[PDB]
Amino acid sequence: SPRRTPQSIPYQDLPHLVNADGQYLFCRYWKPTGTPKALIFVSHGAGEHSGRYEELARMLMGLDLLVFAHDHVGHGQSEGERMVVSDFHVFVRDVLQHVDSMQKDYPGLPVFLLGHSMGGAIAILTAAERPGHFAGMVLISPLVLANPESATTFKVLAAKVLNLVLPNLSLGPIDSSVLSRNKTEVDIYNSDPLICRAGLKVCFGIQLLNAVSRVERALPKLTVPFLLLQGSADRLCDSKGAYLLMELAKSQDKTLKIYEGAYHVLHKELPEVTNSVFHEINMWVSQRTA
Repeated sequence: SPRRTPQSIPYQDLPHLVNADGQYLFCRYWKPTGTPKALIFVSHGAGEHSGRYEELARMLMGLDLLVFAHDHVGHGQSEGERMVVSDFHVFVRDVLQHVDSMQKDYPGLPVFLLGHSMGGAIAILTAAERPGHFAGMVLISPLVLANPESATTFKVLAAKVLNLVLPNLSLGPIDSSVLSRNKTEVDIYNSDPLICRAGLKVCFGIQLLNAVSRVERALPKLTVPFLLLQGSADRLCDSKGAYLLMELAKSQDKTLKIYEGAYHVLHKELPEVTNSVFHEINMWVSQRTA
């Protein structure tokens, strides 16, 4: 039988790639009409998928960048049991595979990363593993600090004990109202059949804790240029992580923009925040491309 997405579409009808574990990843491209000035890989977050980046990708394609993405293993249209991963490094390894294939097709072009949330921790670990390789990185509320509520030192020991006894135990889903003050965007998030809203497995919560620990160790070697966008009222990726990244990263070109009162999903927030987000990414990437 032909391999199919978890929603039953054959992979032969869709852009895709097969990762080092033999799993199909669904791919997405936004190619400008002329010769692109650069490439940019878009890295989505936990439980979501690459289709959520449609409008940001069209803005980047308008600047003559060739934008590319895939659904991470266990997400959207890609294979894998939902929101589980054998080790968080699989995500970084699969971004590097896709980046290496796209650079072979477009030799000499500069390559940028854009990541949101978990996809921001993936973009940081990707750039840390290949110092001097990426021209820049745009981070929207990246996962950098264990959550002050869900991951105190006691709760982290508790998660490690649960992981030994019930790795497959499912924990409760997040309150969707903490994602954005924009009600329409909360409603779109609640009705997208490609989003996993089932709730965190303990073994995946451990992989997210490995991401935070790895990002912390990688910051003193991070030299890539970056733009960091963060909401002051983010209950998922606490704004303290954003200040810590600005302080410990060794990058010579680093910028932080704080959105006062904004929640987690900045690029899907109140129109006043979203418009400044798209404009700030547009100016930052346009100054660093030619």
